[PDB]
Amino acid sequence: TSRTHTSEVHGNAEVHASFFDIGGSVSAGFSNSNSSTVAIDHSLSLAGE
Amino acid sequence: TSRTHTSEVHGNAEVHASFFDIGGSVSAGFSNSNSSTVAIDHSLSLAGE
Repeated sequence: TSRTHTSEVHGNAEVHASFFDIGGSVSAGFSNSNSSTVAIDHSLSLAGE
Repeated sequence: TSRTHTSEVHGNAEVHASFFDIGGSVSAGFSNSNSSTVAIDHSLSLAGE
């Protein structure tokens, strides 16, 4: 059984460069993520000797 | 055969600038998931002592 909790710190940038539209910025923030996982697995083996 | 659920509200913060008028944009997103993984495996080993 597995459960994942991750927060990713998201950062971008906003730069426009054209003939009549320019402007600069920088962004910052953090996200959230909560997971949950069950796992079922079996086996077999036959070993002669 | 495992099944992964991940429930997130990923919130990003973005501020955008222009030539005269500057605004911003934040947004978070709720969601669901059934990202399941199935597997099939075969093996073979020979030892000698």
